[PDB]
Parts: sequence; C-alpha cells; structure tokens
Amino acid sequence: VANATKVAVAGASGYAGGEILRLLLGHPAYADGRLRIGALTAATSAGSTLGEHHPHLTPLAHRVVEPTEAAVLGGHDAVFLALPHGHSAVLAQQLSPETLIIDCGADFRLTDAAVWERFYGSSHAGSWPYGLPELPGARDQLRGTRRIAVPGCYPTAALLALFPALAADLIEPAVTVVAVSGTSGAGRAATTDLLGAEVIGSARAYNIAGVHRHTPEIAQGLRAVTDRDVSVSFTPVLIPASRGILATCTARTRSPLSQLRAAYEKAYHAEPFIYLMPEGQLPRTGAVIGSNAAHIAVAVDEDAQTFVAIAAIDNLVKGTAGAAVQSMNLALGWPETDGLSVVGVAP
Ligand SMILES: NC(=O)c1ccc[n+]([C@@H]2O[C@H](COP(=O)([O-])OP(=O)(O)OC[C@H]3O[C@@H](n4cnc5c(N)ncnc54)[C@H](OP(=O)(O)O)[C@@H]3O)[C@@H](O)[C@H]2O)c1
Repeated sequence: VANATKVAVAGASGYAGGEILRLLLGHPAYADGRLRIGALTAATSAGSTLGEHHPHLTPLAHRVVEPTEAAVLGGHDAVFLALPHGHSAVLAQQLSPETLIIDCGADFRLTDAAVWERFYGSSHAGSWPYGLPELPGARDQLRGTRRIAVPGCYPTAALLALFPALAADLIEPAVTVVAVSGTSGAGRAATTDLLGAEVIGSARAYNIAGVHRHTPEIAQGLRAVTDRDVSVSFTPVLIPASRGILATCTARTRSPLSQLRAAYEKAYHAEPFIYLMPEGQLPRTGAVIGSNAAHIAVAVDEDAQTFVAIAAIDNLVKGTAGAAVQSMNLALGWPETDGLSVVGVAP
C-alpha cells in the first residue's frame, strides 16, 4: 500500500489530462493528503495558467503549465502521460525507473509487433499492463505495477460488450462493432472538421473498413478470451455530443439468450463499474456521463440469428481518465473504486 504519492500530468492542457485532474481533485487520497498534485506539463501551452485551458478546474486555475521535460517531471512518484502517441517511449525512458508511469496513448497497448507497425508506422516499443481491470487476467497484472497502458475508448466499450459471450463460446468470432462517439474523443487540437459549426446537427462515420487503429486493439482483447480466429468489423461514428460512446456490437449466434445472459452475470456480477440493465431497459450514454460506469444490455435477434450487445460509457472516464485512475488505485494498493463514482451526471 502506497503511503504518499506526488503525481505529475504531462499533457495537462488536453482533454484526457483535464479529466485526470478532475478525478484526482475528487479522489479521497487528495482530500486526506496522501495524493499530491505536482507538475502540470504541456508543449506550446507552457507558461500559461491551467484556468486558460480548463476553466472547470478552478481549485487549480492558478497553476502555471510547465514544459514537458524530464527535469520538470522528476521527483514525482507517479506520472500520467496524456499526450499524442509516439512520445511516451522516449519520455518514459527519461524518468526514474521506479516511477509509476500511466500512459493514456497507444504506444504500450499492443502485443503484436507486425500489427503495431502496420497501423502505426513505427517500430513496436513493446507492451505494458493493459488498464482494463474487468478483462479476464487484467486485474492481477495491474496490482503493484509501475507501468500501465490505458485502453483506447472504443475498445473499452467493445470489449466489455463482447468478451463474456465470446469467452463462453456462445457467439461466432467474426464480430461487428458500430459505435457512436461524442467529439471530445478526437482531442483538443483544433481542426476544421471538429469545429462546432461542422459537428452540431451532423453525424458521420470515419476511418471505416478496418483503417481505424482501434480495430486491432478490439481484435487483441478478444483473441485473449478465445482460441478461434477473431475478425473485427469496426465503424466509428462521430455524433453531436461532447462525451459518450454507445457501442452496438453484433455477432452470429445460435445460443439461447438465457445462456448468453448467464455468461454476462458470471463475468460482471461482482464488478462495481459494470451495470447490467434490468429487463426491458437499454443503455444510454446520458446515464454514464461523468461516471466510471459501463451500462450493458444483451439480446438475441432470432430471425437474424444475431447476438446484440449494447454498451454505453463516458469516453473520457471509463474510456480514458477513469480507467487510468482505476488502474492507478490498483498499482498503489488503494481501494479500486476510490475517486470513481458509478453515478452519472444527467440530464
Ligand atoms: N480524449 C479521449 O477521449 C481519449 C481517449 C483515449 C485515449 N486518449 C489518448 O490521450 C492522449 C491525448 O489525447 P487528448 O484527447 O487528451 O488530446 P488533446 O486534448 O489534444 O491534448 C493533448 C495534450 O498533449 C500535449 N502535447 C502535444 N504534443 C506534445 C509534445 N510534443 N510534448 C508534450 N506535450 C504535448 C498538448 O499540449 P499543448 O496544449 O501545449 O499542445 C495537450 O496538453 C492521446 O494519445 C489519445 O490517444 C484520449
């Protein structure tokens, strides 16, 4: 059990960095003095105050953003990396080795070098314990870890929706995922196609037909629960919301619905963040915003011989920062649910 942890956040001015800070402010270790918020770093934002970026985080508004450098990041027991991929290997190498390093990007997520290279165009750096505690065998690798690779947002929703059925061998291993997402998932770098005037009142699929980099990440998590050949058709759709992922996940099945439901019960009955919808209810992203919860319902389309699983998460909490803090709690030997509410902020 960690006694006193001074935390830095690299990429503090971005959405993921902002959300880590929000959750750390609400964490009971912050309140009782055991967790201390240190250096807040970025690139070009350095020299500005945090309030200029995250006006919702008023207790920290006056903090001056510092450059993202080893000298600034030194002397922290834990360092969150909330930066675009391709910096954390370089950066992680510069930090004291015993630092708990929690990487929100993709660099340490994937376990196959040829898959990595294909989708990311660089040499594979390797892999770190995957920050999705609810996956079979995941929680054990996170306890006492000094290294965490936080999952992508879409794979979190897809894996939670699909792994129990596939693990029980109750569906075919060719899965289809169509997931809608709020725009905060795309980050805070200004581009035309993320402007409000463009996104408000409009929906669009993007990176379709296997080009999205989260495709192999879904396939990897699934391959860990079955011996069968997994395929993934993944289509992300940007919708006019700031937060939220609703993943619609399908696969061929000939199994009774009651057996599929039993597989979800077994997987999730004692998982505090997973909420199985009551009969006749279905998830909505509105219900999970600002919580670390995933709300899940499953069904069978008999005419179509198709299993349907719906999963809703907050992309910034269970999809990113909440996953990071949940995994942090595990790494430090603190109660896993600390700082992480299952109650949504709705309407
Ligand atoms: N947002 C999500 O829903 C989500 C979900 C899953 C994973 N992630 C991951 O989180 C990471 C950041 O995403 P985001 O959505 O939070 O992006 P973002 O909102 O654009 O913020 C990016 C942050 O990184 C900083 N940065 C950029 N280049 C840097 C550099 N060369 N050195 C140091 N800092 C640099 C920026 O600083 P400046 O302000 O100075 O530019 C900013 O603080 C990505 O790897 C992404 O894959 C995000």
